Parts: sequence; structure tokens; C-alpha cells
Amino acid sequence: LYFQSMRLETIFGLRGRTALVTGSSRGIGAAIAEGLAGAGAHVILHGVKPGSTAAVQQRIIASGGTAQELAGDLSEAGAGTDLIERAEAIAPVDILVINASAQINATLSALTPNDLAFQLAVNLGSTVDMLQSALPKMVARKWGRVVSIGSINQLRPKSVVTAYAATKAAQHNLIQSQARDFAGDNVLLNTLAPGLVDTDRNADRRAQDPEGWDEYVRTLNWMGRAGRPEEMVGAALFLASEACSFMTGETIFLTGGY
Amino acid sequence: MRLETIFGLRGRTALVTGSSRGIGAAIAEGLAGAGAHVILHGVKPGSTAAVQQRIIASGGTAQELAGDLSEAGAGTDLIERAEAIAPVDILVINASAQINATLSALTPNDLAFQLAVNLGSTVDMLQSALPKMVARKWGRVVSIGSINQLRPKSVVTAYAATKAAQHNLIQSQARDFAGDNVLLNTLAPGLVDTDRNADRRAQDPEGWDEYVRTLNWMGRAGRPEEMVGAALFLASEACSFMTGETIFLTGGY
Amino acid sequence: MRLETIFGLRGRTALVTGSSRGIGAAIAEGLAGAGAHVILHGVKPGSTAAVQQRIIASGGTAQELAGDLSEAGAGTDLIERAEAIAPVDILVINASAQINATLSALTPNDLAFQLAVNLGSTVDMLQSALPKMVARKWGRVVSIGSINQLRPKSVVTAYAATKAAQHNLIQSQARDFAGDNVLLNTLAPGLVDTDRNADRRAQDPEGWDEYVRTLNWMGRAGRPEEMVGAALFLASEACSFMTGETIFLTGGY
Amino acid sequence: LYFQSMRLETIFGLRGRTALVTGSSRGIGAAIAEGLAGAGAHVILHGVKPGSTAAVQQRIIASGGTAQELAGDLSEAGAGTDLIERAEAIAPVDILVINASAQINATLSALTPNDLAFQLAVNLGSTVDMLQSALPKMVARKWGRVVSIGSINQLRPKSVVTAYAATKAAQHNLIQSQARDFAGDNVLLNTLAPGLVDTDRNADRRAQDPEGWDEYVRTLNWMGRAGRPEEMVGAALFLASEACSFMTGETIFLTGGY
Ligand SMILES: NC(=O)c1ccc[n+]([C@@H]2O[C@H](COP(=O)([O-])OP(=O)(O)OC[C@H]3O[C@@H](n4cnc5c(N)ncnc54)[C@H](OP(=O)(O)O)[C@@H]3O)[C@@H](O)[C@H]2O)c1
Ligand SMILES: NC(=O)c1ccc[n+]([C@@H]2O[C@H](COP(=O)([O-])OP(=O)(O)OC[C@H]3O[C@@H](n4cnc5c(N)ncnc54)[C@H](OP(=O)(O)O)[C@@H]3O)[C@@H](O)[C@H]2O)c1
Ligand SMILES: NC(=O)c1ccc[n+]([C@@H]2O[C@H](COP(=O)([O-])OP(=O)(O)OC[C@H]3O[C@@H](n4cnc5c(N)ncnc54)[C@H](OP(=O)(O)O)[C@@H]3O)[C@@H](O)[C@H]2O)c1
Ligand SMILES: NC(=O)c1ccc[n+]([C@@H]2O[C@H](COP(=O)([O-])OP(=O)(O)OC[C@H]3O[C@@H](n4cnc5c(N)ncnc54)[C@H](OP(=O)(O)O)[C@@H]3O)[C@@H](O)[C@H]2O)c1
Repeated sequence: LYFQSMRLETIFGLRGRTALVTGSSRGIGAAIAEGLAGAGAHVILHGVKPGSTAAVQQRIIASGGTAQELAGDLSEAGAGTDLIERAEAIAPVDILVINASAQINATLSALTPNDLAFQLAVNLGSTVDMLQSALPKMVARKWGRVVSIGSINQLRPKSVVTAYAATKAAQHNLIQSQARDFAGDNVLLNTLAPGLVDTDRNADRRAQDPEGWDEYVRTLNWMGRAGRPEEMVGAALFLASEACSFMTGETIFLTGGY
Repeated sequence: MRLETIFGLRGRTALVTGSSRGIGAAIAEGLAGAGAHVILHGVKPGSTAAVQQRIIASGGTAQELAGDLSEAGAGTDLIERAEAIAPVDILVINASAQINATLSALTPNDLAFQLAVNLGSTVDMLQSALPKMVARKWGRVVSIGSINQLRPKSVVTAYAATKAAQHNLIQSQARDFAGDNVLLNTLAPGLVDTDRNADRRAQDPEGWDEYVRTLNWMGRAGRPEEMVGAALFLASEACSFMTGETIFLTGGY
Repeated sequence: MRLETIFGLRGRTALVTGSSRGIGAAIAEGLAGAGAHVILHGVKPGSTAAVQQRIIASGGTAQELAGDLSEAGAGTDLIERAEAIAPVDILVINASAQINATLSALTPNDLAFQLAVNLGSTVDMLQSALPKMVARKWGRVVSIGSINQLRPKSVVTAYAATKAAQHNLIQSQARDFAGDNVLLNTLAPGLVDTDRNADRRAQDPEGWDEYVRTLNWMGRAGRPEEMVGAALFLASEACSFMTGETIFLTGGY
Repeated sequence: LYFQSMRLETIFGLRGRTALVTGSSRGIGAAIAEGLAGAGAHVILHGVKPGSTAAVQQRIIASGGTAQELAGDLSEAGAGTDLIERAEAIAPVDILVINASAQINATLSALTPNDLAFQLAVNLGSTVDMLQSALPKMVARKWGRVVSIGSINQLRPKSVVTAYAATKAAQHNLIQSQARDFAGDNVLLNTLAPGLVDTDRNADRRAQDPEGWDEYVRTLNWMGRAGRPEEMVGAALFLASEACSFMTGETIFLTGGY
């Protein structure tokens, strides 16, 4: 009962809050989802197909947390709106982690109309839709957290991911304009922008080409290595909790130094 | 080291989107005054007649290509048409769509329209123009950005996000083609007196004066002509060691 | 993935400069609450007695090293003294000097004093501490910066410039020692209620309320305790893939 | 007499203005000084020892411009104040190019008290002093331009130049706080920040080690080359003239892409 101000549970604890984490079936979203549940949030997991989140759900339950799934392809018109509405019908959504994204590599000469539109639909379109449904609901409850997963490419882009990088820049810009609008309602939005992280998106290459991969990562960033998904978790807990009550519209870069 | 030797554009050709009026018009006349042949552009045929007349009157040369940049493939068609007239050395990406709306009033149609013009036609123009510039081993893109690309206000939620994506494209392509002398940079204005705000300005001058007084450190809106020096710098040999960057002309902000 | 497993500091030792009160005091108590042994610091012996008492009262451990960081070599002496007590794993560079003055009222003495504390002692502490941390293959520096390091106001002309230099040191050293797991980052607050502004605040509450209302997007000053989560993040395993960066806690700005 | 608005001479012309360019005996300062005189400014040249600016002065004169020298070591206390006062006794100083700087390479472990203090004295100390004397004088005349020469190291520093980089960050911060104060008086301050440029500071290395140097510059920046001093000139003319009338407190980075 005394000196409560300074405890980890007071600062980062999420008991009584609910988080929706898009693309939490695996990778960074899965790590973040487990971390959030670890701090006490009830977590609504999401993936494209029904049942894709089963393994993460069971890890959350086995660690004494609670979680359930909502599935859906975010490339579909209105999908972001519908996801929020379904999540809200389960419980008030206090925390939204915008993690699922589309990425098709191509330099400008290889960028097709289809690929550009798909990456916009998922990365910008569904983001606009989810914020449009979720933010008024958080504003009405006077508390909200959006943790948008961005990328070092939002700030220093490489043409190998031309379109994706451009959608990540637009996405953070949304986080900024809305943070400015709703800060006074305790509805805060920030971006967590990773550099290179070991996930499925590169699982195959690592396994098939260790020599190359190591020479590449060695001069990519100051640590000379890829990050692990679990290394995103602290920053996500910070951005999802009372701990960031005086921070909004900002980006935390986790790039291994870059 | 005469001004002409630093910023001169004799022998170059520039395409300036949205050069019928406002910032694009001032830029077009500046480029033509530095010696560029200028291809002017606006939505409808004849929209650029006045700027063309002023360029010719001052001893420069110019002609018009019109087209609505919101239509699918319009950027590609525009560059192809301009290239059939002459090598396009300098591309000024100035025309843009802006529909004011906070997030609650942002419709999918309005979002799609702003994307089509601000990002869609930009991608299409660069996809067509950059390879031509690279083969010639010289090129300049001057993308007209906005302070909202960096510190956005929700009153232009969608437009601000498109300007952030557009500058990101400028950076990724700058990084690819710098070794070919094909340079891309953003000129990002703060508030500038144009038609886009003539209506507010005419309509509540006190409300307006009071908003500009505290907007930026100079307490005023910029004039389209104050964009021109910067455009000349980014369009010429002068910026030969500069690429992927942004010049902010915001009155101090 | 318990909070304790992510942010826990059992077995680590932290030195927090200027932990007698304000932001440094809150940070010290937070670190001690996460399990760090904390070495507290203030200008004069006994200045940190209260924070030490609260740490011990909540089950943590702490002790004091005092010293004026404006004196030549003081940063070096401070680190050497702390290292003779235990390995210093975490260095929080919080104490700073701030003498308000616009450029016309900036004296060479005031400039030298702010440089000596804000940059001089920082260089000396890092010069002494970093090699020790590197040899142990783990280290954290949490430099307390300021929004003025990035968007300065002339009312703190000299102080703002020192905070910009200090963050630059953080970045150059981060880049050198990242491969050794010795990480350095800046926590940069906007306006926070401390003693440094208790006097204004007590003295013209309307003038004050009116200035904070429009200062940042939340329209309020932060509390020292709102710095603590961020300090814990930057002081622990949690920031293992983050270095050379800045966390801005400004209320939105 | 018609369409004057759009001419190069109107936009960038400096007839009737006077510029003081520190460290203009050679390198970037010399190129900038000649460019300014080329646009019509009367240029006060500066170097450490009397007569160090003689060759640049004669190039300026031979091209039909005017220039004269003021010499002095900026590491001395009060040197910046005294330089401005001497320049003002020649003519009102409309344009100040803060180009001379001290640079002694050292990582943190090799940084000595003497070297740190010297680099502060020149890069920060004399900068504070010159701005302190010059700005009120420009404010009284309702027109002024400060073009501060910074460095890519002000933003992304390398430890090989630890102290220097830190002084360049502080220096740009001064440019910002003062720009904000005096914008309303048409007294504008901006930073021109070069990346790697061929000057005397590396003249010896280039000449003695061409193979190494070329491999190094090839992956340094996106152009794969060092800049030339004359490539700073356009940006300096822009920042010194009517052309930047709506720009203050900003940095132009000339780094070859970085
Ligand atoms: N990995 C990196 O190096 C890296 C670096 C910087 C930024 N990031 C960003 O971090 C976030 C997560 O990356 P990651 O590497 O963890 O991705 P990942 O492992 O490939 O997983 C992506 C997740 O998003 C979901 N998803 C993908 N496409 C979708 C669609 N059209 N509709 C709905 N859901 C979809 C997937 O669901 P299913 O499991 O059902 O397919 C999956 O759960 C992304 O925003 C990414 O841009 C990653
Ligand atoms: N004004 C400001 O305060 C401000 C601030 C920051 C950034 N900017 C940026 O500066 C640039 C120019 O702005 P401005 O205020 O000078 O604009 P403006 O006065 O409204 O003129 C816009 C120009 O773009 C053309 N245009 C508009 N929509 C088009 C479409 N769908 N297809 C083809 N052409 C189209 C117009 O052609 P028609 O004449 O045929 O209609 C006109 O020539 C824009 O990129 C804007 O975003 C402006
Ligand atoms: N408060 C704000 O609004 C704000 C905003 C942005 C950044 N910051 C930064 O946050 C940090 C802490 O600020 P604060 O407002 O909490 O400060 P504060 O309440 O004034 O406390 C300052 C602490 O630093 C110590 N200190 C001051 N001068 C010293 C010297 N010459 N030698 C040794 N120790 C010295 C003091 O020791 P004694 O108790 O012995 O005097 C005290 O413990 C500073 O780096 C400040 O620049 C503050
Ligand atoms: N070269 C690069 O790659 C590079 C990159 C980024 C930034 N910069 C910056 O650009 C500016 C010019 O660089 P540079 O390479 O042209 O330098 P430089 O060729 O070595 O010449 C420096 C000039 O400054 C003067 N100077 C040096 N120390 C001085 C002192 N203590 N007091 C008074 N004057 C002094 C010198 O006068 P004397 O001739 O009498 O010695 C000389 O005219 C500097 O601010 C530098 O930091 C350069």
C-alpha cells in the first residue's frame, strides 16, 4: 500500500485493459501480444485465417493470461472498420497494436499497379479504417493507446521496398496528426519502428544462406545483428501503458543503432 | 561563378505539373527565366495560357500539356507526351489534390482521390521519367512537399499522409540514382498565399490575420514567388552534391 | 515475459546524477524499485537523504556520493568513486545547469558554467565509465536531454545548445560501443513540474496556466514520475536493440 | 523593367550588400566568398594571419568584384566580438558566413581537455560572440543573413570527430534559437551542412593514398564521391540572399546523399 507510484506493476501494468494486436499469429505481433498479456491485458489476437492464432493463444493461456481470436484479411474494403466493431463487441478496446502489414519487395521499375494498391489497402487503408472506428470510442472512455508498428524505412527508405516504405511513412504521419488531435483525451498514439528483425519474412533465407546473411547483417547496423521479436516487447509495453502518459506522436526506433 | 553559371538552365527542358497558377506558375516562370524550355501543365487545355504568355514576353519559351492527374495512368501519359516533344531533364511535381477533412470526415472516395493524384501520378511519372534521365546521365526532380509531411495537422489528415509518402519515394529513388546524376529533392512550403486559401482570406480577414500572426516565426503567409529561388537551386547544377533532402520554406516553424 | 523479466535490474548498480529531487529522484526510486542498487548524487553531502530513505523504506538499497559537477575533473572523480563501491552498470546523466538568458544577456561566465556541467562533466563521466562498461560487456547510459535539444527557445540559448551537444555525444558513442552491449540513449522531456519552475508557478498562476494550456498537445506540465517508465526502459534489457536514439516525453509537441 | 520578379539577379543578386566570410582564405570559405562576390556582394575575407587571403582577394578582383581582408585567431577570448566590430567599421555587415572551424580528430578515449576547450572556443565561443555583436546590428537595419557552415556530423556523428561533431550540433542549435527570435526582423539564420568535401583537410591523404581514398569514398555516400568546395556555392548564395526570405532555422544537407 505505500510507494505504489514506483513499482513495475503500477508503471507498466495492464490489468483491466484490453488490447487488439493485428497480425499476432506470429513474429513481432505474437511477441507483443504475449508481452501485453503478461502485463495483465486481455488480448484479442488476429490473423488472416480462422485458427492461425492458436499457438500464441495457448502460450498466453499457459502463462496465466487470457486471449481470444478475431480473424480477417485487412486488404478487403471496410475490413478495418469491421475488425474494430467485432473487437468492441467483445470488450472495450483500450489498446490497438497496428502490426499486420503487407510487403512486396520491388524497386520502382518493378512496382506494379496491383502491388501498390494491395500495400496501400492493407497498410494505409485498413489503418485509416481502424483508427476511424477505434479513436472516437477511446476518446469517449478518456483513455487509449495506439502502438503502430512502423519501420526504419519510414525515415530512411531503401528502394528494394519502395511502396512498402512509402506506406510506412504515411502511416506514421497519421499517427502524428491524430496524436495531436486527441492528446487532451488521454488517447495517445506512437510508432514503434523496428530495423531488421528475425521473423518468418526472412526465416527461409537465414536457414538456406547463413554465410551470406551473416556478412550482410554484420555491417547493416551498429550491433551487427538482426533483432529478435521479443526485443520489441519492452517498447510495446511502454507505449501501451500508463508509462507513456506524457508521450504522444513520437517514434521509438529499435534498429540496433542506425 | 556568375549566377548564370551556377543556376543557368540553357539547353534543359522542364515539365512543371500544375503550372497554370500559384506556386507552380511562379516556378515555371523562374525556370524559363534561367533558360529552360518549359512544358506547362494544368487540368484543362488552355489553363496555362497566361503563364505561357509571360514566359514568351520575357524572352523564354514554353508550351502546354494538359491532363487530369487523378485518372489511372495519367502520369505515365503525361511523361510520354512530354518526352515525345523533348528530353525532360527537370521534373517539378507540383500539382496536388487536397480535400480538407479530419479523420471522422475522411471518406474512402476522398482518400482514393488524394492518393491517386498525390502518390499515384507521382509513382507513374517517376517510373516513366527516371529511366530516361538515367540513360542521359542527368536529371532533377523537384517534388513540392509540405510542412505537413513532417508535422501534420488533422485538418488535412489524408493530404498530409500522402505528402509523407511522396517524400519517402523521393528519398528511396534519390538513393538509387544518385550515381547517375539523377537527383531528387523536396521543396516543402509552409503557408503560402494561393487560390487554395483566397476564399478564407477574403472571407474572414481578421480570423485570418490572427491565425497567420501566430502560425510561424515571421507571422505571415509566404508568396509563391518566394518558392522560386529554392526551385532554381534544386533544378540546376547548383545542387549537384545534394539529393534525397528537403528544403523547408515555412517562415520559421 | 513478466514485467520483472523485461525491466528487472536485480544485480545491477545505477549512478543517477542529481537524484536529490525532481526527475532524478523519481528515476532513482524507479530503478531501485526494479531491483538496482542505486548510488544517489547531489551537490552537497546529505542532499539525497530523503530519496535514500524512501528507497530503503520500500525494500531497496541506495547510498550517496555528492559533488559539484561544475568543477574541473568532477565527473571523473564521481565515476571513480562509484566504481570503487561497485561496478556501475547504468549511468543516468540527469544533473544539469540552466541559467536563463537570451543571446544579448548570455555572459562568458554563464556560458562556461553551463558548458562545464552539461558537456564537461558528461564527457568526463563517459570517458571514465564507458571503458569499464565495455570490459564488462554490458552498460546503459540514460542521458536526460530536453525538447530544447531539437527545437530550442532563446530564453535558454546556452542550455539548449549544451543539450544538443550532449545528445550528439550520446549518438557518436552509441555507434562506437553498440557491439559491446553498452547502449546510450537520451530521454528528452518537455515541460515538467519541478523546483526549477516552482517559483514561476507559485508566483503567477494564471500567467502559468495560460502558458501551459497552449504549450503542448495535452495542455499541461508533466510530472517527474512520468519520466520513470521511459528511464526503466532505457536502463534495462528492454532496450537491447535500441541505441543512439531519443525518447521525447513532451506532452505532444 | 518588366518581369523583374523572376530574374536570377533579382532572386540571388547581392549588389549593395556586404558579406563577412570567416576562414575564407581557402577551401569552402574561399569558394563561398568568390560566389558571393560574383553575385555582387562586397566581401570581407578572413583568415588567421595577415595576408592569408591574398590569393582569394585577387581572384575576386580579377572577376570584377571587391574584397578586403580582416585577420585574427578566433580561439582568443573576445575574438568574435572584435572581428564583427572591425567589420562593421568597414561597412554594415548584411551577411555573415560562419565557416572557419577547429577540428582535431579523436575518439572519446583520446579526447584531451586542451583539445575539447580549443574546439569549443573556436566553434561555439566565437560563434556566440559573433552572433551577439552582429545580430542586433542586422535587426536594427531590418535585414540580415547568417549562413552557418555545419556538418553531416551535426546530425549523425562519428566518434573519430567526437568533440567537433558535438560543437557542430550546439552550433546549429544556436542558429535555431536565434532564427526563431529574429525572423520577424528579416534577420534569417540557416545552416549549410556539408558531407565529405575535397579540401586541404584531406589534400595530403588524397595525394598520398589514392587507392584507399577511392575505396572509402565509394561507399561513403550515394554518389560514391567527395564533394568539391564550389559545390557549396549555390546553397550559400541561396541562404545569403533574398531567395531565402521565407526560410529560417533550417539546414541544407549537401552530402552526396546520406
Ligand atoms: N521483420 C522485420 O525485419 C521488420 C522490420 C521492420 C518492420 N517490420 C514490421 O513489423 C510488423 C510485423 O512484422 P513481421 O516480420 O512480424 O511479419 P510476419 O512475421 O510476416 O507476420 C505478419 C502478421 O500479419 C498478418 N497479416 C499479413 N498480411 C495480412 C493481411 N492481408 N490481412 C490481415 N493480416 C495479415 C499475418 O497473419 P497470418 O499469420 O494469418 O498470415 C501475421 O500474423 C509489420 O508491420 C512489419 O512491416 C518488420
Ligand atoms: N498553398 C499552400 O499554402 C501550400 C502549402 C504547402 C504545400 N503546398 C503545395 O504546393 C503545391 C502547389 O500548391 P498551390 O497552392 O500553388 O496550388 P493551387 O494554387 O491550387 O494550384 C494547383 C495547380 O495544380 C493543378 N492541379 C490541381 N489538381 C489537379 C489534377 N487533379 N490534375 C492535374 N492538375 C491539377 C491546378 O491546375 P488547374 O489550374 O487546371 O486547376 C493548378 O495548376 C501543391 O503540391 C501543394 O500541396 C501548398
Ligand atoms: N524540469 C523541466 O521542465 C525539464 C525539462 C526538460 C529537461 N529537463 C532536464 O531534466 C533534468 C533534471 O531536471 P529537474 O528539473 O528535475 O532539476 P531540479 O529539480 O533542478 O534538480 C536538479 C538536480 O541536479 C543537481 N544539480 C544541479 N546542479 C548541479 C551541479 N552543479 N553539480 C552537481 N549536481 C547538480 C541538483 O542537486 P542539489 O539537490 O544538491 O541542488 C538536483 O539533484 C535536467 O537535465 C534538466 O535539464 C528538465
Ligand atoms: N572539408 C570537409 O570535408 C568538411 C565537411 C563538413 C564540414 N566542413 C566544414 O566546412 C567549413 C570549412 O571547412 P574546410 O574543409 O574548407 O576548412 P579548411 O580548408 O581547413 O580551412 C579552414 C579556414 O578556416 C580558418 N581557420 C582555421 N582555424 C582557425 C582559427 N583558430 N581562427 C581563425 N580562423 C581559422 C583558416 O584560416 P587560415 O587559412 O589562415 O588557416 C581557413 O581559412 C568548416 O566549418 C568545416 O567544419 C568541412
